[PDB]
This record gives sequence, C-alpha cells and structure tokens, in this order.
Amino acid sequence: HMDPGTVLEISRSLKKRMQDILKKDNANNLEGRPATGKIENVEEISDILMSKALQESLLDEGILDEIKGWLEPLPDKSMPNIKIRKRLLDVLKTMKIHKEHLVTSGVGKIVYFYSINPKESKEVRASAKALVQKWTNEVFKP
Amino acid sequence: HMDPGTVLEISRSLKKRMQDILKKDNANNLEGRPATGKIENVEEISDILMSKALQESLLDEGILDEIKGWLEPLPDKSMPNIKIRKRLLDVLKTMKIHKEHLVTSGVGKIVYFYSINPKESKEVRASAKALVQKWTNEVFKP
Ligand SMILES: [Cl-]
Ligand SMILES: [Cl-]
Repeated sequence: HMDPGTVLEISRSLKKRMQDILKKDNANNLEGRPATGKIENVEEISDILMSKALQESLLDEGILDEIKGWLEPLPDKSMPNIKIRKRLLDVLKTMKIHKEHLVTSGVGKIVYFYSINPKESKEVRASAKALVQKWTNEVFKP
Repeated sequence: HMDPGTVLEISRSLKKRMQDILKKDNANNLEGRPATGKIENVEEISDILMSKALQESLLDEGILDEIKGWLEPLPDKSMPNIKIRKRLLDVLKTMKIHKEHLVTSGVGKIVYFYSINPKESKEVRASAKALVQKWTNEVFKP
C-alpha cells in the first residue's frame, strides 16, 4: 500500500536531512555557537527511523553512518546533548540490526566507545553495553 | 505495511517542511537575495505529495494551503519559478482532489488566477483551466 519507490524516496530524504543537520550543527560549533539542529529534530527523526515499513530501506541505504555521525563528538570535542545520545541509542536498540549492517557501518565503534567512556552516565553506558552485548550475539550466533 | 501513526507523522513533517521553505524563500526575496529553497526541493516534495499512501492524510491535514502558498507571488510580487508553477499544477491534477478539499483551502482561488493571468504561458493557463474544469465538475455532479 506504500509503493517501493516512495519508501526508497523517503528513506533517501531522511538520510540527506540527517546529514544536512549534522553538517550545520558542526559548522555552528566551529563558529563558537550552539548547535540546535539535532536537538530540535531528534524526536521526529527518531520516530521515523523506527518506522517498521522504512527500516529495511534505511538500513540498506547506510542510515547507520548518519546515526553514527550524530553520536560523534562536535568539532570542539564536546558531546551531543544527552537527550540525543539517549534517544539514538534507544533507536539502535529497537531497530532490527543484524551482522551485515555492523560489518559495513562503523556504528558499533561509536557505541562501544559510549559503553566504556568514563564521562557517560551509568544509564547510557548501560544501554550501550546492552547494545554491544546484543550485537556480539548477532555477529557470533550459530 | 505503514502504521497510521507513521503516515500521519510523515504528512505533518512534509507540511512543516513546505512552510519552512516558503517562509525562508519569502524572507530572502524581501532582503534582495534569490529564492532557491523551493526550486531545490520541488521535485522530491512533489514526488512525495503524489504518494498514494500519503495523499488522504496530506489532504486531510490541509497540505493544499502549503501548495497554494508555493504558487502565490513572492513579497516583490514576482512569481515562483516556472518549473515550480508547472510541477505543482501537475501535483494538483494527479492528486485525488474532491469538493471538501477545495471548499476549505483557497487553492482554487490561486489556480483560477493562473488560468486567467495574461503573464502566464499558454501551457500553464491551459493546465490551470483543465484543473478548474475538473474542480467545477467535482463541486457540481450528482
Ligand atoms: Cl548537540
Ligand atoms: Cl521561486
């Protein structure tokens, strides 16, 4: 009932939107100023990233690189706001992420960092460990 | 296939996106800067406005108001680029627009103007006349 061309178009559009917001936030950080792009769009974007109809296309289109980039340090090396870090981990957790996606994305690297990062809340560190445990299970299960 | 929550979220998202681009282009025009938001997004936004899965929600959510907004004059009274005018008319004609929709949106007013505007191409006046004919037929059949 949604055409495969439409699912693809919307997945691509979401990808490009995550990239534009990332790049605008990073450029603002480099101008000594607040990045508000991600915080203003994370709920709505997270909601859509978790659409079960869209996930397979989003995953196949490398959406994990954008999620990754949103979890990464800004130019001044501060971290994205805690609501973003929490919400995007909650997105990775509910997505049907399998071995193929990890071996291709680098996301497991940023997530792993969160799990052992001493500046991170026990809550987030915990949730990143859970993700790590789950993804170890994907990668290695018979 | 797609949950009704997600359909409604994508429709609202597209609505606010058309509004934001319109207001940004209108504020650029008033400054003396070329308006490029609409031209850079009309193909992709058009493509999605024509999604059959989304149309009923988009229409119910008043998307005709935004389409109307994009067809009307900039602050200096010049018209949006011809590619936008042609593409949004093509969107209106393939979209399943009925009596209720017009009744509440004012888009029929902007289309009627295009049909009688002497500053407008023959092909554009023609397609707007066709739309008017079709909408007169919608409004009036038993
Ligand atoms: Cl941030
Ligand atoms: Cl324009």
